Amino acid sequence: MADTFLEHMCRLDIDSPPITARNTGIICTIGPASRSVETLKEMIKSGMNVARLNFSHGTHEYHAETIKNVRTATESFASDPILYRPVAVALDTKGPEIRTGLIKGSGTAEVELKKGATLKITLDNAYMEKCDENILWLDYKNICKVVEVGSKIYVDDGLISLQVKQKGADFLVTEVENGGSLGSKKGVNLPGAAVDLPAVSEKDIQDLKFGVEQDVDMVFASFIRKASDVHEVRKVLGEKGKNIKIISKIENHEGVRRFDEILEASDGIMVARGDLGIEIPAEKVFLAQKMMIGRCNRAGKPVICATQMLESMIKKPRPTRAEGSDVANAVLDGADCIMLSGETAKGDYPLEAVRMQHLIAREAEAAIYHLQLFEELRRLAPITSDPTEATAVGAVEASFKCCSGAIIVLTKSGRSAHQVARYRPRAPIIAVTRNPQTARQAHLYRGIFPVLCKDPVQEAWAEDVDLRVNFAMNVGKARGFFKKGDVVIVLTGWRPGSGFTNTMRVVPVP
Amino acid sequence: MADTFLEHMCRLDIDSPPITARNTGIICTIGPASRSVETLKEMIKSGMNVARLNFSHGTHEYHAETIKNVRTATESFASDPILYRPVAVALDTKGPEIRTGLIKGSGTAEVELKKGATLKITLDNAYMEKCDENILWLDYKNICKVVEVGSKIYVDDGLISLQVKQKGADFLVTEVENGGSLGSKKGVNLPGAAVDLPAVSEKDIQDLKFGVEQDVDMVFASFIRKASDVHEVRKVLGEKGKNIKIISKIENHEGVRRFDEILEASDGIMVARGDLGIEIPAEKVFLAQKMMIGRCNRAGKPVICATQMLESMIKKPRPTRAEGSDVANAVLDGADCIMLSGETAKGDYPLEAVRMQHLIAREAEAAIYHLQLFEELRRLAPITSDPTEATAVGAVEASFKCCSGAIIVLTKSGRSAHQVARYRPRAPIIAVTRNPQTARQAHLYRGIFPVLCKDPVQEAWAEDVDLRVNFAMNVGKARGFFKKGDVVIVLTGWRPGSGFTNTMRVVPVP
Amino acid sequence: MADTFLEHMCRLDIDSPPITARNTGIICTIGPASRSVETLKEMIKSGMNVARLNFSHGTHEYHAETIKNVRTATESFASDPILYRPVAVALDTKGPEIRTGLIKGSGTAEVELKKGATLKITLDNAYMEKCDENILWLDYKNICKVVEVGSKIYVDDGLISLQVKQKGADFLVTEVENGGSLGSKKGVNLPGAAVDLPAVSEKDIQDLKFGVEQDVDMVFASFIRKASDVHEVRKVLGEKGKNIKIISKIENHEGVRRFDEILEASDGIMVARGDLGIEIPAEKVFLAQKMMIGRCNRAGKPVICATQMLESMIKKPRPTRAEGSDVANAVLDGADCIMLSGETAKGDYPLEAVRMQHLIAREAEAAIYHLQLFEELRRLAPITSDPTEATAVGAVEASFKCCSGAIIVLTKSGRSAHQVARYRPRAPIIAVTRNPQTARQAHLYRGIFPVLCKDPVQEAWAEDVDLRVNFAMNVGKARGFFKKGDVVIVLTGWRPGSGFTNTMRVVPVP
Amino acid sequence: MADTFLEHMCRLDIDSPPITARNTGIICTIGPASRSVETLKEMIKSGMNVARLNFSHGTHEYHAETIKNVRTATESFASDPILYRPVAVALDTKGPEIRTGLIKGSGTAEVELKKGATLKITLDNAYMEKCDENILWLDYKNICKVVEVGSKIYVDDGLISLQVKQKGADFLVTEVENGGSLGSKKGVNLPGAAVDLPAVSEKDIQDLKFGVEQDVDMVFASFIRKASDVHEVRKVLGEKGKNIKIISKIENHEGVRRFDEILEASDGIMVARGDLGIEIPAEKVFLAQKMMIGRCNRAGKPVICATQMLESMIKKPRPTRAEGSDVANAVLDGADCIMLSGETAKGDYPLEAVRMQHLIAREAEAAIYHLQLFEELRRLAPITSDPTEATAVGAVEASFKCCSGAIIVLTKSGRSAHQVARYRPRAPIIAVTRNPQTARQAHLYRGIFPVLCKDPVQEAWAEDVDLRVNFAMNVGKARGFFKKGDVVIVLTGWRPGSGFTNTMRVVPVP
Repeated sequence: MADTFLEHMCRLDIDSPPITARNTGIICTIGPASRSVETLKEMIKSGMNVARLNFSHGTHEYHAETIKNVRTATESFASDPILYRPVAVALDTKGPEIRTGLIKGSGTAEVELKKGATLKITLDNAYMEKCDENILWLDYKNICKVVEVGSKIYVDDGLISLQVKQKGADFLVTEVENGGSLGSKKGVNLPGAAVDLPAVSEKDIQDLKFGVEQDVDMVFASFIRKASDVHEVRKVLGEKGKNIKIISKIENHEGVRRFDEILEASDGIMVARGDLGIEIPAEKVFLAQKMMIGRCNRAGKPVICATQMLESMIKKPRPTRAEGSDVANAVLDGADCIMLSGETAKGDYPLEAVRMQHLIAREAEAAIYHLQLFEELRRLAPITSDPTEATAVGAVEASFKCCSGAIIVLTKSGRSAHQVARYRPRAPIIAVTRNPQTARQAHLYRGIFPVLCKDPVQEAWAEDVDLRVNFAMNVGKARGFFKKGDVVIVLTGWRPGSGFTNTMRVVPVP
Repeated sequence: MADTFLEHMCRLDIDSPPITARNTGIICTIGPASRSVETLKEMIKSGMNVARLNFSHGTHEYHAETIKNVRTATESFASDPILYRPVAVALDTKGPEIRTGLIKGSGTAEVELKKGATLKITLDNAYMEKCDENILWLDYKNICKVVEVGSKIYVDDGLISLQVKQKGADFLVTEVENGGSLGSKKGVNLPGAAVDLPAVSEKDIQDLKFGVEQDVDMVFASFIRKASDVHEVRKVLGEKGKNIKIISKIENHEGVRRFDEILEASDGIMVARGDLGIEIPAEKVFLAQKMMIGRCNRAGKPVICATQMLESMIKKPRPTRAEGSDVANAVLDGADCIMLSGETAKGDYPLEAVRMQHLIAREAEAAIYHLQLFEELRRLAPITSDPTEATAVGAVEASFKCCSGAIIVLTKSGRSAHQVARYRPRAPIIAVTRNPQTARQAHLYRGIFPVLCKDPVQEAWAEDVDLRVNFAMNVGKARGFFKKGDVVIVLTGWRPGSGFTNTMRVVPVP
Repeated sequence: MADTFLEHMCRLDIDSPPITARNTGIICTIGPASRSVETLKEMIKSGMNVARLNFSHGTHEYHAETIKNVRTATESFASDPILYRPVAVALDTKGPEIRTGLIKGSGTAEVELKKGATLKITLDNAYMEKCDENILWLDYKNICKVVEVGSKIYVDDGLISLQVKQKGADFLVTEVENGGSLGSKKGVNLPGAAVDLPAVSEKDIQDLKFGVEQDVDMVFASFIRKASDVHEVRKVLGEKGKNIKIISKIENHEGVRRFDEILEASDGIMVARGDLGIEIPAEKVFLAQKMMIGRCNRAGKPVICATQMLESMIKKPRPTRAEGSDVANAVLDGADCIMLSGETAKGDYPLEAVRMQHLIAREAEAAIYHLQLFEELRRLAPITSDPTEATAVGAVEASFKCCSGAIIVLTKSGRSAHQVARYRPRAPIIAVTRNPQTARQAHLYRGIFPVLCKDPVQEAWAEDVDLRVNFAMNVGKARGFFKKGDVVIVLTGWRPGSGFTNTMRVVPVP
Repeated sequence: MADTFLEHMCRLDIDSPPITARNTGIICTIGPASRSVETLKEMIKSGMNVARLNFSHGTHEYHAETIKNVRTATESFASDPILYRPVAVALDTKGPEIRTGLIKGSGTAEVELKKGATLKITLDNAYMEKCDENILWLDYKNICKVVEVGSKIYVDDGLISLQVKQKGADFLVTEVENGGSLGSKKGVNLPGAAVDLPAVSEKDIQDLKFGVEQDVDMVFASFIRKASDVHEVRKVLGEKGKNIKIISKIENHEGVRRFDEILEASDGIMVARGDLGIEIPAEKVFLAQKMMIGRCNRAGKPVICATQMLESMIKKPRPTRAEGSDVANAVLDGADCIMLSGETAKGDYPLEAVRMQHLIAREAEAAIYHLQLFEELRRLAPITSDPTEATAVGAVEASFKCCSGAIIVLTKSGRSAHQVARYRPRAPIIAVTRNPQTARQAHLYRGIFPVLCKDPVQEAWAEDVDLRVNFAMNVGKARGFFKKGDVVIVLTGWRPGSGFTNTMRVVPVP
């Protein structure tokens, strides 16, 4: 209601309650702490929309049992078809890696190195058994060609740094920049450097194949560097996983610099904030995050942002005081879902963490100046002749003017709800579908609430359409989005099929 | 396409053609020069939308023959039901008046008066036969109570002015401010003064009754001063002329000062620019005109503006050079129709004058910054729960985005087309009706093109609706507003009746 | 004070008085009706700022006596140095022309031609004595090369039109499009055609030389077609008339099409609306003015607009009712001065016409939405490092905030006042100069009020500056722009010379 | 340079360097870790502007030795008068408190209480020696009157919560809501409750007196609840500390609800984020912070925000990874200085923490859309007649247009620099003063860089002014804000004294 952003901030009140609807999606990692059909059932009630499986750890037998358990808890509530809530399954690839050899043969032995000490790095397979505080063997056979003189090298999550001093054929002579402890099989990161590793490793061709067979909703693709890498993943999923959404993880200088070509090839972005903060300096990661959420909002594409719980540095008191400034930040920046990794996989209090994500996410929607955003998105939209685009703009403007409580949209592929949601209307968008995969992927887009319809297809089509609209109005009242004698916008097509949405009706709630 | 008003003006090109559609209505007065079924037929082709009858002159027998002739020429073209054009009939009341008595008994005698000479004005009926250059008799019996000391009096269209010097009971002693010639039965105007004459004269109760019997489309009400005067006219039309549109003429200081209460009571305003320029000083009439067109645009109510042809003051060349700056001004100010009085009633070249109004009106729509106007009207619109208002805002926004070539609206009373037109969309608004009175009144609102449908009501209602939409698409292509494989917005209701408009479809032209 | 343009129009009141200051300049033509030192003295009091001399008529002896008389009336008021008002002298060239030969030898004989009749046009000098209703001789020797087949020709101010039928070497065979009367020595106009006549005629090289010798303030240059024509005039004025302002008259399709290159070469534009309306169709002249005033406002260059008095076409009443819609239009479009030709040269009531221009000009400044204009001009201004530009922007913004009643500027060439005036501040701009030519040219720019200072240059410079500021504050209070204990902005430089303005002080009026 | 906020975010680049100037102030707490003249000297170089002394701990003898040491390190650099940097001293009151009695007589004994157990709270002084797990003695004698039935009570930083069950005269019977350990002399907090404690305690009347004697720059006032409390502090400082800035700490529901009356009475606000998060729920503190920074920007008053360093909750790696999202947030919200408490008082690496605050603060100024802020502040500014206000608006607008590198302002009280800084110009504001207290307080306002001038007052005043301007231009070039042949705005008055600023000059850098 404010004319300015400064007025808007000045009128924030702490003695007023929020709405029931929570626009932002919640993604939880599943490990040993929460693999069980009783823990799962309880997180679904707390507000979990997506379950992420991390294919770094475990085998294919172990994961298949987590998927089975995720589906069992989901289907428990498929008895009251009004209060059923769909839940997606995603798959994080391990992704292409560079690793050191075994230290002193054993693998449990640790050799400590001091600042200044020059060491040689060798690519020859003789030294892969015995690495000492003078010779390190790396798995990467092309490191010499990608590295330059003056380039830095990080060993094990940026604990040890090496300055490149002398560049030679099949060997590198390096000064030591930081002191730490070298263990066996530790990961290597090469800042600045435009790495030449393949798009998919030999291991991930097997995991991408396992996911298509296990019928997953989306794939998180690690270490994306160019638009050709995204194209590679799409070939491996084949024509049998052609519906599976590819989300590109951005996690080095190069993928940041070449962002615009990746965005175009992908189905959505993830800003892997831990990973990005090893390669990029800490105070620059802050800016790179806002730039990527900004560009994803302007293109109408979903952007996941991977967060953490923080605590105070000086700790005298006993309580943990789980500080969720990190989470609230992203909601405000205009992220579509937020992710919690460790806190839900191996941590001690999983339910408590989902309940925190929820309560923060809900409250922080108050502080956005939604009006400025909404106008702004409508200006950078092109004139077209596509009937569907024009229906959507009509629906969104009607909805301001009558202060409607919901926009109902019938959809098969999800595409018609996606066009409405790119404007960020105030009103919740209910999508009514029969396709069960479409109801799952809908959690990626901010402000869409999917409802799946189970009923048998009626004889007359006009009569089928009127059944799915009514279903949607019951589910709306049950979940408390509007009551009787309110106004809703309803959006549909003229014939059966995908791509024919063209009608907008303004109706009273029965 | 310009961001500013200054850019907009700088990009005007004189080597580019205009569109075929002319948004502004054209009202012509009918007198002896153009009472004939051959002259009438020819003005209808030139672009005449309304025929005005002036009830100052003629009798009731004479006017009834003009109406008959207007209808005959109209119905001549009702053979090709696609190219038929409806034509309204309006009625200008004579309106309440003050007149002087006979000069020197004869009525043809003229007595000239010089500056300074004090004369008496008497209300007593003895002097009504013989008025001299010392005693004038006026018809108004309450002039003494409404006039003050220092008030001016205008005799015969502001030729002679009288300053009030001495105020007495039943007599006025007046200095002479301007010299001229006094004739017999000349009209009196009293600037500043809040006159007490009745709302309708004894003559106009008879004319308002004649018009209801003759089935006229709208009534022009003279000398409106307050919102009670408008209410009086509405009682005389009764409940048998309850559809007849009342347009209030504004023609004195008081009606200007009390504008906002009249606007609310009326169906539209007319800015009688000749009349207003006798009572108000010449350089103030300019401002009073813009203020009233402004307020009528903001309220969503039509405003007629009565204009003239001008010529150059110093005339050496033989051509008349009909200067239409007066006409172009009003189109730009945001008038809905323009009127031409004398040029069409008694003048020598009637067709030429209608062809001029048309050509000016068309061209001057180029110079309006339509974008600034359109945004501006949408901001000063209130949030409601009325389904119809929300349908209309939806239709208008859809129409920008797809660059549609027309908005088709089905209507009975005209009300649904009126709501769309209050936004001033770029696209022409086609109204499809069966009601023949509704198609006539549609000429008052800027940018609506009425089409009347003659076909018999089909059995199934859904099938009736689809017939009137198609009719509208043929008439659209014939008149050349869009071709095949263009996009149109269509706007309709869910059941038969008035007040149920709620649906908006975006369709390809068949 | 309004947020919108529609609110602004709705709040116009007819019961409120205007300010004393009149921003727009008034240019009067001087002929026989007003050549006299008594008529002149009286127009100077009425509000005449510039006296135009038309070098079509009269000789060099006759004009030199008008100039002498203009200066005598001016200097009459140079006794009270506070109430003195400076007055410019301008010079309208006759400009390059094409004329027909003598009809039937006599020159007073007239031959009438009917529609259809083919006539030959010959360039050979044998027929220049005897022109008949079959053979016309034209002065232009290159007409054959500039004209095309299908091109039209206008003879004597567009009375007769000729369609080109057959094109031959040294002869033209032409159909007759309009019928009229051919006289002797009538002017020829060639629409569309990119004419090849020289920039200055042999006569105007003599008049431009006479004006430099007579010390005129500005030259009006007729029939400008390209940026090379303007350069030609500048060479003829030499280096002795290098201060004289060149105003380019625009009066054909070509000068309109090539506008942007002329504007850059000129000191200001004149939109000769009579002349432009012979060559261009009547309803297009409307747009072409408007485009040119718009571009002149954006470039910060003055634009004169030449107007007329109009009267009603159907005239039954005795009063002339001098209709000044033409004049009010231009003030609103954003013209800097307005001109009146015939009404002041040969007409019967010269004083009455100057008093009309004044009263209209003053009143019509009420209806401009000055806020939208002002913001708009500030956005399309480039970042520079010029101290003077930054001083000016500072002065104008300070002046809003304190609601100052005047901006005082010391100037030698006029350039520092010109930079302030390009923003169109609300407050009057007083320019204080010693240069008498600078005080004269200041009437071209909208909103500058020049004051000339006659006092002897004081010894200490700082003390000189403080004398000219005070002079300016007396003249301001006398003319009633502000009273004692008001606030003014004062603008000056750090050293003597041109080009050093850099200081802005906010002072209380003493 | 962007038209929108969404464009602005999309154009953020991570391969571009920041400016040298850091707009936001840095406040450090001084304890045992950094009381030494060698540690102090080193933090001054790192970017410390204010040294805070916490009057909870220590005696008056101990603090007087910290002040002495702060001044010694400051004055070390007063040898090169160009590179000297002034440093303020502030004083945080302990503030009014409620405390429990001794547990079981000893004071080191702890009694643990379980959920459910009803305990009595007694105000009678018999039980103040022996408190058990049934009877607690509180210092507050009016708790019964301020508390209601259903009100909660927090004991020792919200470890234990008590629900009020039964309300009686001089006793409270309370359910236990949370279990913990009760110690001796633990602080009590009463949410919702409009507490009646005095404005200043008996201890703080002594500390406020010590600070006036020790010549401190500003006083931080704890537990402000109403505009009368601020008035009380102002009386105790007397008329000998009338220049000392009062900053009101906001730290309960009441002070938040009554914010607008406090702001008006104060010299600036501090948002004590730790303290506020005990009384208010965690997810509401987030909003209350943005509301208060918003209101302080709109009123032109400085707002300090007290922050912390955070670390990741799940910690497997060895590095601390000092997460400064908390700090970056506040800079973006539009805080004027940021504070670090523990990290600098008792922590192990003080220098490292100041270097972190600096590096974050600098970088996060990149992401603000400074243009939208700047326009926004100029719209909500009132028209006045104050010369100084108009000079300031002039200076700020000039400065955009010429892209100046600095605004130099001469000031005695600081007031003229404060008016410029309330607009938030892009260019740094250098304030040149002789008053040493004025140079210290200047660190509170965002974007002002004070320079103190030590030279002797010259004879001619005009010549004094020209010396202080030049000093300011040397100091500007040394610190690298502009080089030779750049442009600066300079702002000064017409006579000596406070309150006469009226002149603005645009000068080239010598």
